[PDB]
Amino acid sequence: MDKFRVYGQSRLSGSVNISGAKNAALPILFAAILATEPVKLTNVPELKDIETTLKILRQLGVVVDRDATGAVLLDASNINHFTAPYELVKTMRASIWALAPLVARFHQGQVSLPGGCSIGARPVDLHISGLEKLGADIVLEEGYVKAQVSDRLVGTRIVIEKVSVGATLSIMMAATLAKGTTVIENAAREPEIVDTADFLNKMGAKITGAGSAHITIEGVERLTGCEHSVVPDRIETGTFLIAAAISGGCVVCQNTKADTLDAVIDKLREAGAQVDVTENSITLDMLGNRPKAVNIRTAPHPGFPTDMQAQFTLLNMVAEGTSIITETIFENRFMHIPELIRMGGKAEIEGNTAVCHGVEQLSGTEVIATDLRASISLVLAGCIATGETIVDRIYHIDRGYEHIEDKLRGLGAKIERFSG
Ligand SMILES: CC(=O)N[C@H]1[C@@H](OP(=O)(O)OP(=O)(O)OC[C@H]2O[C@@H](n3ccc(=O)[nH]c3=O)[C@H](O)[C@@H]2O)O[C@H](CO)[C@@H](O)[C@@H]1O[C@H](C)C(=O)O
Repeated sequence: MDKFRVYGQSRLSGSVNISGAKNAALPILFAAILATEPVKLTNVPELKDIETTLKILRQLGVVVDRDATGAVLLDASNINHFTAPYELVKTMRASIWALAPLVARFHQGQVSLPGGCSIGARPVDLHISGLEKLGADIVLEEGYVKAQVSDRLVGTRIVIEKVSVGATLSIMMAATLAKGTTVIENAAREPEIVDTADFLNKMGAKITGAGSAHITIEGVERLTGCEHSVVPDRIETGTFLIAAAISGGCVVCQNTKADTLDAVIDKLREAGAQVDVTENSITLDMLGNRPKAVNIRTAPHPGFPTDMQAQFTLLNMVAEGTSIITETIFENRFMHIPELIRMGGKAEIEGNTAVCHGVEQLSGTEVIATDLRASISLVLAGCIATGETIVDRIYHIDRGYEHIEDKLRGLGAKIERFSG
């Protein structure tokens, strides 16, 4: 069981390279099940989720590997198995995305129904419902969601009653091969959705409206292939900007996308940070100042993203003043707070809200990670706390961040990966 040993009390400053969005790469990799010709993906981060996805793809008959340039070369021309097995799906519920394309292209597909997840209730009822609207027959047999359709799917109007990134993507993927036109009202607008749609369009799809709540897809018989560079990861960018914001440092993020972080950038500024945005970089200079507490309310894009909530909870815990953090996406995504309280943080939780009271300095001790995106807050806390900090179960961190120790050490942190 790997752990991080972190020695704090150091301002984080310098340059860090942002990688492609983990959550654009994942849906793009599953959407790739639709490609009848070779696919080349660049800027795909090196992290566990990608590896898990590749394992799922390979057992469907997809040949895919990252070559020495770092590019991911994929050939889905001969899929001969149509089941994403329980043993793989249980490790990453996003694999639910394998069902839509399998069903749309091969008219059948089977995926283990995701079970429980720590951060909250996460059913996939909207995905199923949406696929059923396109004409799929779906049953749940022995823990497996089984889909089938006698003929090509049929495009129709679909209003997803809840804003859902995942359901918006399952439906959009399936619609690219449906007959006629599909319309997805109340679609999630996340930048990763825009990227998947762009990726699909490069293969012959016909999607317009991605990024808005109204997506239109004109179905085609089949998709070909393409080369595609994944959109920068806004969450990784946010995380490093916060690294500077919580340590009074100055950080430059390279290869960023200007407009995917407005909510986050506005809050950093509200917190007292000076942030400079160019077309391909974002620089945050905290000018050696302590942050000013800010309220936070998570919500679907373009609002403040839940994947940046813990990072900002940390900022508030060392800020000056009181703050209210409300999480509306996942009702139980506050696991970091008590771990951060072990370090000296002050916060009270009540339902989906946390009231934090900022302190001057945290102090190191041992804490446990449990959220692949949120737990990064614990590592950052180690960087600015007094003495030593030990973050256990960092394997969670490895699913959502690539070379995190290298990038952090690159900003001046003293972090070593060890075991036992
Ligand atoms: C792989 C990936 O892209 N995962 C991301 C995506 O999860 P997702 O599940 O698809 O997004 P949702 O559908 O927008 O849903 C958010 C809310 O919607 C409810 N809902 C969703 C689908 C459904 O059928 N029924 C239904 O009720 C749901 O229960 C929740 O309350 O969006 C989240 C919010 O931005 C991210 O935190 C999450 O990152 C994670 C950490 C990670 O990288 O591992």
